[PDB]
Amino acid sequence: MSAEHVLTMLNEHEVKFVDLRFTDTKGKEQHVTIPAHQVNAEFFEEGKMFDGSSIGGWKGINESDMVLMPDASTAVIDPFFADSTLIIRCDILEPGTLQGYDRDPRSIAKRAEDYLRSTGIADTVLFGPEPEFFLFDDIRFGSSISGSHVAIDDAQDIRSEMCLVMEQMGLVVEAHHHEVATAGQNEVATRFNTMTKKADEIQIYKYVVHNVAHRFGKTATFMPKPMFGDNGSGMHCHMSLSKNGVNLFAGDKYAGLSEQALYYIGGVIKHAKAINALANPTTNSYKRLVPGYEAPVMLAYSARNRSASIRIPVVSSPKARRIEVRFPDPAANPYLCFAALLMAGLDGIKNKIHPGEAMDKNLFDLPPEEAKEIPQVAGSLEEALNELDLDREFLKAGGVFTDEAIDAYIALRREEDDRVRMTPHPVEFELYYSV
Amino acid sequence: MSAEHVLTMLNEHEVKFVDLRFTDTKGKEQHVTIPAHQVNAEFFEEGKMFDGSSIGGWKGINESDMVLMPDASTAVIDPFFADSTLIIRCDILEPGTLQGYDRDPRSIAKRAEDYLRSTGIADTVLFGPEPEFFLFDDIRFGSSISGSHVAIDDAQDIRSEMCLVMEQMGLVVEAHHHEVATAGQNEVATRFNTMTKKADEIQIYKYVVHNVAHRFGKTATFMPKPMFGDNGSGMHCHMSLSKNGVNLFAGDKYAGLSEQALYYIGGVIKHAKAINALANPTTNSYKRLVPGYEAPVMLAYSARNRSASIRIPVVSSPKARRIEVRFPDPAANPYLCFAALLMAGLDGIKNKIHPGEAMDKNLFDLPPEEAKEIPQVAGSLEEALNELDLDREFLKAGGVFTDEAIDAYIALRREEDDRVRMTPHPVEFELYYSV
Amino acid sequence: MSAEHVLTMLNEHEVKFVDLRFTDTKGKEQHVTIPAHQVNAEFFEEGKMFDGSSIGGWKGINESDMVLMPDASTAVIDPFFADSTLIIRCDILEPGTLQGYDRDPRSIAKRAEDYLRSTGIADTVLFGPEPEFFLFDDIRFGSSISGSHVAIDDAQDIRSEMCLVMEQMGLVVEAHHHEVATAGQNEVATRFNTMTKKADEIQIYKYVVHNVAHRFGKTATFMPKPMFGDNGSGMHCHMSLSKNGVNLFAGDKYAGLSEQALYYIGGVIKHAKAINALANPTTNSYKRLVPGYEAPVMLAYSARNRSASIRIPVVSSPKARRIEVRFPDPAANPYLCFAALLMAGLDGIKNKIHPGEAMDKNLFDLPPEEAKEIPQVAGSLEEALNELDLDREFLKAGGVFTDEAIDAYIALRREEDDRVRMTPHPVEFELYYSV
Repeated sequence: MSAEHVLTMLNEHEVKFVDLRFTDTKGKEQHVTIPAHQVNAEFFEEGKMFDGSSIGGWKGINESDMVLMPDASTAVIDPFFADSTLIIRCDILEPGTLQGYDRDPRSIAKRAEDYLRSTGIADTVLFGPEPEFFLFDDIRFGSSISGSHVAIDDAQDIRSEMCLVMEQMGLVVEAHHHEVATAGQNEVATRFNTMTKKADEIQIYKYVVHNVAHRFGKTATFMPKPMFGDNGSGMHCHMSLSKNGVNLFAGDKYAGLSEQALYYIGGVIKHAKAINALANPTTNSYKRLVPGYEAPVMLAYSARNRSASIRIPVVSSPKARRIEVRFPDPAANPYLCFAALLMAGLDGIKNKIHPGEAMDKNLFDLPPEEAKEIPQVAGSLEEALNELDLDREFLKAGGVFTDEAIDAYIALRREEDDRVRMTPHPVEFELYYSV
Repeated sequence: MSAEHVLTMLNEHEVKFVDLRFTDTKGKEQHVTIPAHQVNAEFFEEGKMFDGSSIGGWKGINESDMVLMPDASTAVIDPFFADSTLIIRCDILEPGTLQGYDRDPRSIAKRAEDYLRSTGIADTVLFGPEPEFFLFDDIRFGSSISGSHVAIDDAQDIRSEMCLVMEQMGLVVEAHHHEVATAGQNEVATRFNTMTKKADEIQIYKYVVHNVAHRFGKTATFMPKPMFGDNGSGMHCHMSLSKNGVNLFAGDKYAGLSEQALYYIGGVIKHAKAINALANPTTNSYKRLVPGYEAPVMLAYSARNRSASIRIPVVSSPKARRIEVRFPDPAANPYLCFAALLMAGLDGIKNKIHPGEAMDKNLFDLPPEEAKEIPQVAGSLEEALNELDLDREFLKAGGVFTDEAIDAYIALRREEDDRVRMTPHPVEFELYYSV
Repeated sequence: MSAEHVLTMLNEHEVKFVDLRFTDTKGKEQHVTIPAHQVNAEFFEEGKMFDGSSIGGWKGINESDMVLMPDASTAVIDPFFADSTLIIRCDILEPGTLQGYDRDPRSIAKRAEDYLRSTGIADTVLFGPEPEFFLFDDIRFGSSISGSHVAIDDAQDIRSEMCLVMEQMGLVVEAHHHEVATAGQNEVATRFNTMTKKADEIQIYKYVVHNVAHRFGKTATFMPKPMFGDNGSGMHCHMSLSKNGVNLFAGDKYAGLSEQALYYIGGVIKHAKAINALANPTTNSYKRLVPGYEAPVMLAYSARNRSASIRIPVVSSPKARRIEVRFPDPAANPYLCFAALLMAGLDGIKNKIHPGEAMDKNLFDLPPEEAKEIPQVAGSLEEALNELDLDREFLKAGGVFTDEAIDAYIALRREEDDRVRMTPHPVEFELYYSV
């Protein structure tokens, strides 16, 4: 899809504004809106000059502006704006070299896919995530010097019209279930795409969910554990690799899974804590990866066991043979999370890393003199960030991740880890106020 | 002081009730009240049969009762009860052997002192703690399934009458300062005693503080960090060793400190994380031992530096030469905390452990490529409990701590660590709800 | 009715979503919604992969997914959804064998009918239930640690539009009476169908009632005893058996009733407590089956007496000769309740079980030295579940009910029986608080 069709779309829909959207390293979606008449043919080869100081982690105060280069293939009409707006996802480029910024999540995802095609291991990667969210009637939260509080006050109509708006915005939806047990927990499923396209679709997904909830007077959250005791919000990721239109994950070994796939799982298992730094980036994220019950915490693979973090779904077709990793959560930055998973898998394939043996077991149900034995995902955000700091190498292969970018990411996550670490918690008053 | 004087006190003061008090492994103070006429001469050689199942960590459901044996030297009139009551601190004894219970904090403290006298290193130990508390006007806290909250609403009269009641109850008070900067933070200082006597005095201290506050319509808390940004509540512990009436900590080395004292500091530094499991037993306790600013976090000794955890106070007298360790907090169980510090020091003396060199530096003010280098106290309650689980040996010397007692303590602290770990925190809503 | 007509209906009505509905062992109605464009011709021969772990009683955590196979003959447009939806009832199938799941109520009902046709006793069974509900203006209920409460605040328009919506959804309605005496108690009658069709109609009935009430700002309940003193909600079930288009219940004996029918009644009477475990599955259900007054509690048959649980309605036609059992309540799972009644009747026919003599008496009005003598329905849910545990055999004939399925059902009902048993009741405070 080219720029000419975008200008045609501008004239056709009577678009008044164009909303250029990009993503911070935090995963938050930033935007700049320009009038539709400022979009010309030339606009698609110079982009828009932006002040790259405001965003955290990015260019500092002395190193100056960046370039917003739109991707014309990502153009879509915004359903929620009163004045007809066209959304275009943009890359952040260095104004001189006019190349992808080192600290740009979208550029990093594109680099990861390019490295995939470069290494010759496969031609494309298919990512299918399953982001789950919570719908609440109301919420009030706050934290002053003299205490803290949160209060959460808990339909088909909301989800069905979410699905309709998501299909307006180019997503292909394929199920809309409520979770049977958990109050407010909903999940819309969607069709698999390539990494960067699917990450863009995850940004559109979250946008639609948030805005459609506000229309119905609700509040949606993609926060991995918003409520005690009730099951957390996850984002299970199905990976496949394809070369010239055939799966590399289809073979003859355990559950019809290929040798290349087994090394992919090995690579994911080995670096899973460095991955956890990117896939599980919040401190809330480790209240659902808790040691013990109902946790996708055990770093092993099994088609039967559902206490293993890595599942091998059973499909009556060699053309759909994938691995599902279940530890990532919807608070992840889709670009960085997906790039991390792909690079871990490629490092596993490159180094012939063998995952071991399938745990057709009942984990959790194992006595805790063997619960200790199995590799586990990171126990806290500090542990994950430390493991990332020590295990940078697999992310730097092919220059996808810069040392500088990893450093900036770690620092930006630590400034939030520390704020959580040093605020007093209400449960600590219940337990220790009298003591 | 004998039983006969206690019966004399019963007749003299017209005591109606006798309150037998003991301490859980949590540090909470349990009591059984008997009528004054049930106290006979025979009562001081059989004690009182107690059901030892209710308390957590102690004897289970199949192993049955314990014995409350009063210590007649700990008798004191309760100032707060309308019906004249005599408080007596009791030990928990096994009904058969009539020996100190293995999971009894007071018995463990007595065993630690007995082992001290057995090893011949010194004759007695002098402990001077400095417990600090917070006075608030009001507080409301709570944690349901649908959220959590805390709200804290912030005088000379209260402290001065606290000091008067503490001197009624046999404490020798020696200062009553308000903390200049921190709202509500107060501190009453007291004279040094031996380990077990001082631990009993710390229990009386906390009792008096709590009850006198309630009289004035206030709420006192010994919780290490009840409020954000404002400095935490600590309990700095001054240790001295004496043999036949002379300090073993008085010598000719750094700041007039003896060789035996240097090995004591070495032993405290080496095992400081295993100690932290007992001296810093709450998860709140590590919000004041935070990496960085104003933390007694650096495991080194210095007479000048006040970022070192271990201080060497300067006194114009060889008869008062002590080491002050500043990481313990007032939520500690005084018996277990003091026993741990003494045993670490004795293991340091026994194994000739050299602490190294005095850090006449400015810590925190050090660049964080050397902040990393220095030994640190435990970063979280999990780390401290794991280090305790691995470093049991120094506590088991002379059979002071049983493996069974250490196991029960660790399990009982973990069941609270886990409850804190899996509840959602209000600050995590502020940071990640939208994300 | 085939799949082709369903795809035609999708195009005709401009259906946007398809709602696949199934029933737990609890009787609760679960659903998965897919977009209308995901329904293809192939979708009706593979179904939809579902995670069968969430539902209680069904496949555990290690045994993995199930298949939703739609029944194209059960397709109907949902009247309450804003986005035009097509409801299809689905069976749960094992993904391998592609056969009916053992713990699936709908599959069990189909198996019961298949066993009926297999044994050659009859060709089809006609079930006519009479589910009654309560309409309230408002209700508030709750149960915390510090008490419990319920408060119920009590038209032709509601029922008449209920009847209209039920006829939209393929039910044939045939009366809409309010109960003369009981506040809020309403009843819509419907035409007889076969077992599985009628159970599907009972699910549609309950759905329509609940949703139409919410439209009018009311609350409907199918709970057997929502209010003290006032008569409970029942679901009287009329059974008939047909072979090649003639009743087997039409004959020459008592009230024109056939020999086969008499053994059917005998079989129902013998196993009525095992049946009560399925037809009366709640603890509330035995507050309307109370020993004494106005209870369909007496296990005997009579055309005249209305204190007998089994009635023989008088009809001026041999083509309508049925037996009405009056103990079942609308909280029952229609599939399991109906399967249980049919299997008890078939075991009665197979074993020539004679019911005895008609009780043309006045029961309740009998002195309680003969009230004791007559067989009674179960007195509590525990008794019913114990009798079911002992009397499994009649349900296992022809493999309709698995031992595993019965075990799972019993366990799932017991976890609710126990929660009711151990919560303190307000009336027990009225009677025994002072005592």
